Amino acid sequence: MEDEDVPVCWICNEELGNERFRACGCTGELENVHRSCLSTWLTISRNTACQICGVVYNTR
Ligand SMILES: [Zn+2]
Ligand SMILES: [Zn+2]
Repeated sequence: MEDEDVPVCWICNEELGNERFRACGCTGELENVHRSCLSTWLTISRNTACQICGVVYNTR
């Protein structure tokens, strides 16, 4: 039960607790990120997949 604690979106630095958004499978903050600012961020920064592990954001 180590999943406890609330993760924070590495983009806007805000706790999400469990925003269901498969955008990457890293081992740090990236593992948890709001699909709101991430999906839109990569769109503004022009990105389709995490440049840390090579996983696509896959946003709705
Ligand atoms: Zn990643
Ligand atoms: Zn966020």
